[PDB]
Amino acid sequence: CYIQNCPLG
Ligand SMILES: [Cu+2]
Ligand SMILES: [N]
Repeated sequence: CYIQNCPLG
């Protein structure tokens, strides 16, 4: 999300 590049930010 900040380093786990999550989808649909
Ligand atoms: Cu991340
Ligand atoms: N997001």
